[PDB]
Amino acid sequence: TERTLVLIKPDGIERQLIGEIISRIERKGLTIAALQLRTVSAELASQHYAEHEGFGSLLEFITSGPVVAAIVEGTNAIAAVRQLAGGTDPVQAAAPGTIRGDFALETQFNLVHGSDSAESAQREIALWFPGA
Amino acid sequence: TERTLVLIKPDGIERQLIGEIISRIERKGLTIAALQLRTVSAELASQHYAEHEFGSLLEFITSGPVVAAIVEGTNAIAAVRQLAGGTDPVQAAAPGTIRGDFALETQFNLVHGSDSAESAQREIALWFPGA
Amino acid sequence: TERTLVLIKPDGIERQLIGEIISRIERKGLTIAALQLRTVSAELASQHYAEHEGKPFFGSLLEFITSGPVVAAIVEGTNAIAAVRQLAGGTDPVQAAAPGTIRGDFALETQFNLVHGSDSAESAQREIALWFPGA
Amino acid sequence: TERTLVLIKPDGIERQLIGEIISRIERKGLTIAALQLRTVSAELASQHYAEHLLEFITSGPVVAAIVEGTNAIAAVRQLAGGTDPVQAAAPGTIRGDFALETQFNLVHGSDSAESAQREIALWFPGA
Amino acid sequence: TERTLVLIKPDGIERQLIGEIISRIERKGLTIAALQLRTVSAELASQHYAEHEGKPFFGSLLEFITSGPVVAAIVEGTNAIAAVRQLAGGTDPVQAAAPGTIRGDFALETQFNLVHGSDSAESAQREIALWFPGA
Amino acid sequence: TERTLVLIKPDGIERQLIGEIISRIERKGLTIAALQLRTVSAELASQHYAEHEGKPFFGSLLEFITSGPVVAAIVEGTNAIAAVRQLAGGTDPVQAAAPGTIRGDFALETQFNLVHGSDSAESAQREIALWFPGA
Repeated sequence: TERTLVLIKPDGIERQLIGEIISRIERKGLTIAALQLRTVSAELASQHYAEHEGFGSLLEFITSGPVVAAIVEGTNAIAAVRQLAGGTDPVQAAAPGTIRGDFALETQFNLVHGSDSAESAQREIALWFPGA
Repeated sequence: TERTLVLIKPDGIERQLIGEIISRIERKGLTIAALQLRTVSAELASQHYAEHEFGSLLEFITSGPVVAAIVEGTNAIAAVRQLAGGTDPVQAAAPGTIRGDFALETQFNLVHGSDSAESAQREIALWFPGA
Repeated sequence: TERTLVLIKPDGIERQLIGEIISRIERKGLTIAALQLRTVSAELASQHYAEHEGKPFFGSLLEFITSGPVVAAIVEGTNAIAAVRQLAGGTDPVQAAAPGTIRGDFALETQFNLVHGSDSAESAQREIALWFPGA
Repeated sequence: TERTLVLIKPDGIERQLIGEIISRIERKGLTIAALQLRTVSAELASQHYAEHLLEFITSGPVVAAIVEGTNAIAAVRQLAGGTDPVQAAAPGTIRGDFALETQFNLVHGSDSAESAQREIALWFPGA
Repeated sequence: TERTLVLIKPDGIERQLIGEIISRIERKGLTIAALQLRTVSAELASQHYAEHEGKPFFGSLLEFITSGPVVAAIVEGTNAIAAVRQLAGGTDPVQAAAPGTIRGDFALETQFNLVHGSDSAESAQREIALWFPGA
Repeated sequence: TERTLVLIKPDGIERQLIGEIISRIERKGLTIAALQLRTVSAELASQHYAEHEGKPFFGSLLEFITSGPVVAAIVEGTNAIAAVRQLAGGTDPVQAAAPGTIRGDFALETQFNLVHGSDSAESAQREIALWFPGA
């Protein structure tokens, strides 16, 4: 079954939105296959954002506090999670009714991430949940 | 007053979304003029999906109970379509709609609202003759 | 499997709480086995409320339930009868109904308390036979 | 910090949507800097409506608020949705979720920094 | 019609619960007759809390209510006073307040218990005259 | 600060209530200090439920907790232990749990009652040491 990696970033945790974000995923019909609150090392951090090198503040913010990582599974999971999350700019791009559209104001603090493609999902799941 | 037919499909019932879907209709300012849980016969299925003349739609609509409703209010036809969302829950339906919030694939997209005044008249006459 | 009768009274409909009430039943883990919006005749009203004929509030009960459409449902599941009574809350929405129940969250007066669920196995059998005679 | 004026119109109050609208503003991460239920005079109404109504805003009480936060002006417009609740407003907005027609579309937020300044001075002079 | 005073305390505001609390009141079927976000003066804090004069936590109550803005409201409707008390929950959010109440759902300690509703007809009349003189 | 162990049981996961449960904890004002979806070994189950060993329903508790994944969490905050027990509701979801609690709102039978919170300071310390031995 199709799987994607979801991260609730440190701002999502600080705003007490862990449950809200997971609920939205569940009500969409997707399942949580793996789930863990964790701290992010600079090492893990630079690997996650490797496709950004040419980027430096994403390493810093993702390490500023705990995140929640999840494997999300179900039909069309990758695109479904992107749809739920919304566009990168929470006010200019993200649609009302999305996580970013309902809950966020700025790109730098946009709460969540979902893998952007089958290839990204594969890489990110291997990085965050190696052995899954 | 303007009226439309709403169908909560078998997947909507199986996923315990009857209340959620009706609430969204009510909160939009529309009223429930008629409402019934029922089984769907083969002949009714083909009349409902006459424009789509297809085998999967007919097969699925008869696989379990559905909830049929007449929904009434200003701009009710277009309002129900807005609430339900586009046909593909992921590719077309907007976030904030029934399909966009709750569904993953077209074959299992939970709900139907009449697409036009002509369709509403036909579908209401079909599902609630005498209404 | 255990079944009970649920009625959404005319005030429940007028206040656009049909969905909210059905959602609470569904989230509790119960299933909707039958469901219909309908008008209540005096004959139906008098039978449904027969156990109250000797009570001073009997009259108003009959006309209120006939004042507008209601939604009737068969609700099914483990402990369905007690579970529905728990969800609905006590008769007086402020003095008896707990916070978190339908009456506790949405209502103010006994005469406008939104919903009814059968009060026992015996009442459930009776009320289901009355409202849904082929069920 | 950026601020904007929010009005919950008489239909918003009549439909018991005060809390729902405030919550949506709060969940977005914006703060309520000022808040007041009041009646609207014709002289006030006419000031509020000059660029663009006058009959409805005076038909019942409204709730006025100052809403503050990063990108507050555009964020409130996004939350509220387009003017026509069915033709323009997105699902997920206040108008898209709760309204049917333009004349009864529940809520208003300032449309620009200039409008916000003018409207706040009008509804909350001294703020 | 029956009227009561509701205060959303500074912690209610700081935790972005203004909308949540007002929604709970509205869905109960009550109406918001007056509503104002405001700062609280020392003289006002003492008057509001007059009946707590002999309690060891008297100062603390006053010091907290002045620490930030509050929302005051006049809430109106049938059984409004008791209904608001029901919605709000008991004073200790964990030991007393029922689940499904504002305090039960959202708060952990008495000193930060989010909201207040008048506790009687006499209290509502005094508190309304205090917070909204002319209402 | 006070910490407690929370378990979302296999029925809680199967019914897609992970988010709902975590949300109720967060809105109460409590923080999630640790969180993990995991499978439960027989050795773990017998240790977790050791106090029930003499009870008729002991076997059934053990079987069910190993029947599918669970979510384990450390929950932290003022009065966290009592607060979580309040949020969860009494053991029997219909006979004991209050409306407005996780069990009262979402469950029907004791055997499928969705969630667990440590019942005391002693139990919380033991349960945390068991489920999260580095915390």
